[PDB]
Amino acid sequence: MSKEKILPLAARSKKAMLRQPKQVAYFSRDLNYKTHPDRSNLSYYYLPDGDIDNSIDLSVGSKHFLLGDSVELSKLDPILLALKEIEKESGAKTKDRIITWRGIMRKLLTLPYDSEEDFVLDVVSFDGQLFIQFNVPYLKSKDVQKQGDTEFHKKLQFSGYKFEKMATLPKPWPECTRKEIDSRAKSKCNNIEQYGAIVRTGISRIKILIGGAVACTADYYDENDPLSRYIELKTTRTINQYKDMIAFEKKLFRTWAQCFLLGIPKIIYGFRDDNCILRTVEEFSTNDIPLMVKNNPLNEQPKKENCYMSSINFYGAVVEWLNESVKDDQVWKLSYAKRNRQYLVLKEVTDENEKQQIVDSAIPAWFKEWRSELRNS
Repeated sequence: MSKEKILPLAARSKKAMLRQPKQVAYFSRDLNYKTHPDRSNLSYYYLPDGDIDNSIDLSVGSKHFLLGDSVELSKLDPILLALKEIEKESGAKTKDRIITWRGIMRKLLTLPYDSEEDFVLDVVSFDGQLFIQFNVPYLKSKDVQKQGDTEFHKKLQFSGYKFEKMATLPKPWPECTRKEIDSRAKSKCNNIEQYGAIVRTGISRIKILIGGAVACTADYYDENDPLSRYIELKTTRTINQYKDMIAFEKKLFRTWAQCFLLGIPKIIYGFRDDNCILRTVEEFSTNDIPLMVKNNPLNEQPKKENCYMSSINFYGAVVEWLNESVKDDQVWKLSYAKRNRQYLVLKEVTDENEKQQIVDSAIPAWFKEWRSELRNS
């Protein structure tokens, strides 16, 4: 056996705090997965009270819903590309340490308290930088098991995507026409067409380059501080009892972990019934979620220990564990599943063919040749 690293679930770092994230790049992913460095897919939020009062259906058009490949959407092509432009128009190597997507860090931070999903991730140490990706065998296993997930889960996913499509506009409201507003329900919904932002964040003595999709923006693009006007939209079932309260608080913690990484201040939630009809909508603030969750009049004292602060501490502990747990020119695999329930496992791969295929499926050829050119120059 190789030198196996055990990360306990109770490991915490009391001196861990999040540095202020700052956006460094943006990109738009089109139908053919061709990343472009512009704002073609950036959308703008607009939803008055009349839409909520009209009881807009959310399940309409689910027959022709389009799906995207997990491998293509999980590839680090846009982040590495934006790295290529920032390297070209910077002239010197960056100061970031771990380079990854938003979902990986979301799951890896949310794991201690919301762990109904197993994950195996590949870590590549190249030129002093860290590349984190979903494991390709794990990707195809996930696709195989997802292909037989009945029809309710895809119905809920399409309901969320339809809410996202209906609540936003492709252009700001003053420049939009009446045809582009009343035809939102007659459009095509898919997950391939997206807009994302790449943001540099920091924690402890570690710098991370996080790529993540952004649903839309408040009213316009702020060139001074783009992250101030960002906004995220999610769909949950209507709340009617204590069990609904508990479920919604767990979902709130998960999506707050998802949103806080990119520094998005405002979140919007459309509550729907079992008939996929938008019942209501409301706003939330990312900084204000922990205080309102803790100070809940119905359940004032469920726990003396706030999950959010310990989640931050665990995130710091795991990121420093990754910082001084992998050496240069090394490929590792970390995992978490049902059987552990106490710790995360990390192993080092020694197979030459497996390492080569992981590197090839993780890093594209153009990024490698551009890195070689930069090293030569």
